[PDB]
Amino acid sequence: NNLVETTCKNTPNYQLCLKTLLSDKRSATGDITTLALIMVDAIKAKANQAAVTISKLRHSNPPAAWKGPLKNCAFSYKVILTASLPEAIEALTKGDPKFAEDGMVGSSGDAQECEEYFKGSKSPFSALNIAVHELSDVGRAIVRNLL
Repeated sequence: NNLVETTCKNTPNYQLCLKTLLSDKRSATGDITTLALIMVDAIKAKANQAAVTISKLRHSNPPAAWKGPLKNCAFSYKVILTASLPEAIEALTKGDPKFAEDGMVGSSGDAQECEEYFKGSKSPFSALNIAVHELSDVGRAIVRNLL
């Protein structure tokens, strides 16, 4: 809790970081690596939600103009889920945290990339892309403590 408060103060979104870390039993005892791992899991949950939302849209007779955006968003979230976040978990757990930082930079940029495909028009899961981006930037800040 005092570790959590200190850690969260040194992120771009204090209350988001607080709610996320304190949602997980592991924070009430976990060290800073543990806090990073909790944040990775939060990003993971939102990325899985986005991946499924994209599949639903793509199978629901979407507007023709969303064909490219949605295909590239699906690719974006597949990178996050199969590469960026598994890389961060492994690196935090048993390796070099620099690679977890890379993973968070990746997921932050990939969620932003997906959102920006809908520029000029309605973005159908905007809040979700924003959530993944903001949580990634919080995680990046947390992991920076280990570097």
